[PDB]
Amino acid sequence: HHHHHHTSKIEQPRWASKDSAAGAASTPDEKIVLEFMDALTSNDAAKLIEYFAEDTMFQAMPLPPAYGRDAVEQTLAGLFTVMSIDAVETFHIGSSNGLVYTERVDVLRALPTGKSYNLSILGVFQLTEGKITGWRDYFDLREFEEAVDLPLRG
Amino acid sequence: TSKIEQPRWASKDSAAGAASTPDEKIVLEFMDALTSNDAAKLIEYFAEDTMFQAMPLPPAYGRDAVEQTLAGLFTVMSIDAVETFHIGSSNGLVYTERVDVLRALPTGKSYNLSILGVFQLTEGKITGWRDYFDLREFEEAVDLPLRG
Ligand SMILES: OC[C@@]1(c2ccccc2)CCN(Cc2ccccc2)C1
Ligand SMILES: OC[C@@]1(c2ccccc2)CCN(Cc2ccccc2)C1
Ligand code: NA
Ligand code: NA
Ligand code: NA
Repeated sequence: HHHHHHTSKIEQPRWASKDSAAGAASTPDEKIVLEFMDALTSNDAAKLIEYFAEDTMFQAMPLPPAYGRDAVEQTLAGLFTVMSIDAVETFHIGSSNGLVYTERVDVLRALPTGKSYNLSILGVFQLTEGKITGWRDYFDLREFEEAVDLPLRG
Repeated sequence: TSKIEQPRWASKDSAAGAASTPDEKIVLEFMDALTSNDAAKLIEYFAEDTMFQAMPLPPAYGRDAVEQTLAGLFTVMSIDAVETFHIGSSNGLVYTERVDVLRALPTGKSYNLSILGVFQLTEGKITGWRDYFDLREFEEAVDLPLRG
């Protein structure tokens, strides 16, 4: 898809489905999640938190989880203090039992160093009545930190 | 090993960890087979046109490379247990949110590693398997580097 950020470029993985529909939404829950992926490039925790239920949680799995909407917003705002989401490409999206799975590459740029990295992520979303009750992203933190020279554990 | 606790964030939908399709059933059977630590048993599940990647490490393409890459992991690690909290699927992809209890043979240490994986199935055979997780957290937990 077009990322409207000319300094970024995402290559198609050899293993990624070529089908137009592979990363296209087939259900209402998948559509809301792709809408949320599109919103991530705002880098605005106060806009993004509107997608979440009060009883919710967030975890970038190499780092500790945040429970409840206030903590999720605070945690997302903290990440946006040091990183910009420049682009998101979702190669595969699927869903079952109220969970949505996204296999993606996020182009992330470390604001303190100016360096960016194309990060392989597999994430899961739990939705209750169209609102996010859980979001967990799985990926390797070290390879990101080393590419952008930004340790994130503390 | 001791019982693997359900995470606080796990779904309480009683079907979340159950297979709903024949492909999901195959993937759960494959998860059961992992504790064999036996690449020759595991490769029976794979198509000739296939791939495997533990995402922090380089991929293996084709059934022969996949078997040899899994056998190589088994030279240093035992899979002592696998607990699949969530399984779902769409469009021939099966997703598994899991904890794998992995033990490093050189150190004897074990860690309950959080993993999200995707499997591609064609005609009941695995044509792709990619696991996403934090490699450093595992390496530091069991005192076993896997990426120099
Ligand atoms: O794009 C959404 C994520 C994100 C990135 C940047 C700012 C907010 C949110 C959530 C988890 N994802 C992985 C990640 C977390 C922490 C550090 C590095 C990677 C990326
Ligand atoms: O349990 C199946 C996996 C596995 C583990 C151990 C031996 C063979 C296979 C497949 C890759 N998975 C990710 C992984 C790779 C290397 C180190 C830690 C995690 C785990
Ligand atoms: Na689709
Ligand atoms: Na299920
Ligand atoms: Na589905």
